[PDB]
Amino acid sequence: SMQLNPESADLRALAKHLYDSYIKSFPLTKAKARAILTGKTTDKSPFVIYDMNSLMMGEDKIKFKHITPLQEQSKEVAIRIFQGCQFRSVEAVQEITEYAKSIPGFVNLDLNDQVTLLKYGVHEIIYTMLASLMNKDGVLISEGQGFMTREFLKSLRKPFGDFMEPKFEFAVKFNALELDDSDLAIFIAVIILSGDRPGLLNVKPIEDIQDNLLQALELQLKLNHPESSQLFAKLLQKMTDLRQIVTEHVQLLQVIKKTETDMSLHPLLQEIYKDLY
Ligand SMILES: Cc1cccc(Nc2cc(Cl)nc(SCC(=O)O)n2)c1C
Ligand SMILES: Cc1cccc(Nc2cc(Cl)nc(SCC(=O)O)n2)c1C
Repeated sequence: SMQLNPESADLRALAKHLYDSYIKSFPLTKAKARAILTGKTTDKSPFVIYDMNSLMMGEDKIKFKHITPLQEQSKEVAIRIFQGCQFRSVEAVQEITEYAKSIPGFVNLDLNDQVTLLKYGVHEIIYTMLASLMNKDGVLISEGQGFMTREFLKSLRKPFGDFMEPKFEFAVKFNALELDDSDLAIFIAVIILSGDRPGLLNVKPIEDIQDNLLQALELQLKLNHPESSQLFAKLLQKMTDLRQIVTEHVQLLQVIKKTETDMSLHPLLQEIYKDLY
């Protein structure tokens, strides 16, 4: 029963606002990532980390632009990589917080509700957007300057061997839906504005902003994806798949925390993981 009415013109306005915010908040878009991954970019090729030699040439070659002290550099490779991944996760939180602030209504929520949403949301968003940086062979790192191979990550000693494999498995299947940035901007807004995160004070306001975002998503997918009538339903099942991947990630992080008692976990990520339980 799709129609051009004042309601649909607004859902199109909401969609455009989210996209523009998204472009402002995330320097590496899916559009840019795909261009690099396929070679079609006019940018210089990323440096490829496929083994321990290229890892060390790459750590010399790639502009990571956040000093590792002479304490972490002393660390073995698997922990060095994990700590890099940790630093990038914290950045992604920063980027995602900025984006969620652009979501109409978000800032007018109670500041503690704004904090809860992000704390239980960010990791679902990180795995969503991580898929944009992944193909079957590997993942773009350091903002598209680098490419680390799936098999090189699998070669790391236990339990560092497994931490990315599930996100690759989620990505290959998510990426087959062929979402673009304009789709992802609404999909991400929907996730962040989840009413059923524990310890929110004001639930109905968040649900009201969401059901709106969801209508905008459904209209967007119908306009943007004539090839599927199933795509909205499939994306709702992805939202459920993502909570599981986050559950299984925490399991892994405990096995790390309680057998690698040496190594540092970023206190902000410790803050987030506290109550995923
Ligand atoms: C702070 C710093 C500087 C230079 C190299 C590294 N180690 C690495 C190595 C690799 Cl292959 N990947 C990373 S983080 C990857 C990412 O940016 O997603 N970090 C680190 C942890
Ligand atoms: C965008 C990007 C690229 C490469 C790595 C990461 N961070 C990840 C990805 C995965 Cl599969 N696992 C981790 S372990 C660190 C953590 O979130 O505790 N951190 C991120 C967020």
